Amino acid sequence: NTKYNKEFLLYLAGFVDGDGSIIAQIEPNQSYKFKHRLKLTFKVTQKTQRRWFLDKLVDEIGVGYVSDSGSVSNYILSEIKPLHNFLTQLQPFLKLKQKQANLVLKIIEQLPSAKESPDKFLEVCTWVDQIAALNDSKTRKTTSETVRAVLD
Amino acid sequence: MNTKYNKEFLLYLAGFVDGDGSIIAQIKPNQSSKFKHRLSLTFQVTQKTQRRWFLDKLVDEIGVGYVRDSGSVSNYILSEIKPLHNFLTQLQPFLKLKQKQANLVLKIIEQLPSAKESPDKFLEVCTWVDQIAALNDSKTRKTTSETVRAVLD
DNA sequence: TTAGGATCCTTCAAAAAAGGCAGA
DNA sequence: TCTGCCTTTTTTGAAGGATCCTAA
Ligand SMILES: [Ca+2]
Ligand SMILES: [Ca+2]
Ligand SMILES: [Ca+2]
Ligand SMILES: [Ca+2]
Repeated sequence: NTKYNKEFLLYLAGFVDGDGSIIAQIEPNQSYKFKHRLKLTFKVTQKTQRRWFLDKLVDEIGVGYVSDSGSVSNYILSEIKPLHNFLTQLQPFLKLKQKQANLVLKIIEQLPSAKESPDKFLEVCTWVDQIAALNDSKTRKTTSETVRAVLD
Repeated sequence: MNTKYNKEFLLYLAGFVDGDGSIIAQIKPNQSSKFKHRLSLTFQVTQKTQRRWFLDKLVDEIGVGYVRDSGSVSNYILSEIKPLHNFLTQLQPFLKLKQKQANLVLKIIEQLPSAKESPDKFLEVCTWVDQIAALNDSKTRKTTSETVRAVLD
């Protein structure tokens, strides 16, 4: 649990509200208890020419990594505990993505509980729906309703 | 007077501008201006129109400028020279990606009065416009300092 | 089984220009 | 002439997913 400087968080919140994404996904997979897994991602995208900015972000946040897809690169943070700490500190300063951040926090806090109960897993999937609705979602496939086929 | 902007607003806004903003300098052909071209300087923030309220708030906070809709997106735009200069002066220290463009815009604005008085000074200021376009992800630019250099006629 | 990572696609939502008009 | 508003176009640079892999 790093603590960040306020001036860094203020600037970063603005940058994330611009070029960032707070992403929650339900991924079908037969080896998981409820035939699906939850994936939570904080991402910041930038033309690879400016990957240096993302590399600096790695250093400054102190966790995560940068992946180059050719034309653009992405800073990525997915590991649950660091993501929780980071978003806890970022969230107060967000204006466009605040609600997404807080839903990701609520999801993370319920994960242990969602592992034990299909009712509970479903409910957490509905919060994933809400995050997608808050985002500019356009290619989504798997939703809580797909899962609700734990009806069975 | 020049509006004084608050620190936490400038810090957040600097991040947001490095994200979705644009600092733009243009040379616009126009036969009714002294050297057949007008310099135009713009600070712009783009956002999908469902989030226009965020751009509308910028008009309130910055206290000048306007919002325009186009297709599915809207833009906050500030091009009025004196307020733009005051705003970018205060924003520039917190910029990380667009700091150089901000500082070039400030330099150009400072030189406008004497740009309007010699071909060679006008040309030089135009090369500063070239430098901003280079720093930006320029892709549709037409009129450059070389276009101007047709003051040669 | 579970979590994190790898690799890629889909579709814009931005960016960064290009222009034009009409009053003072 | 000037300047400050207006209005469109072009081409991405982002966003926001999708899905396979494998060590733990
Ligand atoms: Ca954005
Ligand atoms: Ca939406
Ligand atoms: Ca950007
Ligand atoms: Ca460039």
